[PDB]
Amino acid sequence: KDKIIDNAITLFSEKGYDGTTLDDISKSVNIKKASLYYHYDNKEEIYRKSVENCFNYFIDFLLRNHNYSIDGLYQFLFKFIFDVDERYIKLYVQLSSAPEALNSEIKHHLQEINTTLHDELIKYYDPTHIALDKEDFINLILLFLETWYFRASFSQKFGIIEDSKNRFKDQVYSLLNVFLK
Amino acid sequence: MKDKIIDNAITLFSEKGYDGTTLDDISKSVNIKKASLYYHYDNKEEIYRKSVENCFNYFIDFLLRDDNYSIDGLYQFLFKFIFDVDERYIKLYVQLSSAPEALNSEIKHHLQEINTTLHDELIKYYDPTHIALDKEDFINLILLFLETWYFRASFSQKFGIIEDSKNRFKDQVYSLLNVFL
Repeated sequence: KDKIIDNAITLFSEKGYDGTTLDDISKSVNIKKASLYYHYDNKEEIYRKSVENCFNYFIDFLLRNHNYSIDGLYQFLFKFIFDVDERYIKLYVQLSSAPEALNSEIKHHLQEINTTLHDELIKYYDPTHIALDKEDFINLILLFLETWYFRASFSQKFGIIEDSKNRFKDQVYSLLNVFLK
Repeated sequence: MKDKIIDNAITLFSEKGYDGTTLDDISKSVNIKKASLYYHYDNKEEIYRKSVENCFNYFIDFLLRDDNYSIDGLYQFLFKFIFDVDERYIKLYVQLSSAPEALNSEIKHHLQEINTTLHDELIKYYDPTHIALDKEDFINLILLFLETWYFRASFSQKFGIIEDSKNRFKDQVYSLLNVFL
């Protein structure tokens, strides 16, 4: 079942909600399509559980700090760009065309990650090392994060992701460095 | 009739995405029988292709065509991008990352064209006299604002209130542009 959702996230990320079939999902974990009907009523429910998994993945990733120094902020950005799994970024970006029935549930997940992010980011704010007010600091970092979702999904589809990760990291450090004390 | 088919297709694709839109959805939106549709396009992929070419032309035209390149003109360029760009187009653009593989090459070339056009136009606002930042940092800051807006507008048109997203983002951009310049 963890196997089913694991594989579904991969398929939904590549084919989309509408382009993925129950046959695909069942063929992927090697079970009969009929067997999916015990735990799920339809493809929409499997999609709903994949999105939930996606949000939990980002929240845990954001909260994972094995250092809230400036060195830790640079590391935090480095991990987001290089280590966030491409399939989760693609699934996240495709939420903008999700079935309307899920609108309110996704909206609830979006509020939640917006909150966790804001609370985590403020912990890196240190006026002694950053020449920016708290508000602009947080908004700046959110621009970096959101723009990576955009760049990563295009680069992976139309370009060379390894090249984009290195380039984007250099660009973001360069802008942030403008305010480093 | 082609213009009406494309305009309505753009609305449908932006809301439902490519795989979720059907020719019946399209013919119904434009009040024609499917038969009139095949007279103009051979299949859904060709209609999507034309909708995408229309989209790139819309953004290029927006860039090439107030001819004030002062800092004040840069704030106005950003305000217009945020307030005057059709949300359907932004969403169609962000969704190119899930386009059908047969359009990969065409879309990759369109992206190369727009990135070059954007770069050539943004450089016109770069005046070392009035701008402290190095040219690359300046161009990169503006691209972060534009790309973050595609991301935020695509989600706000679906899950939130777009007027409020436009206002809030513009305020954030003005604030950062202020401390950076």
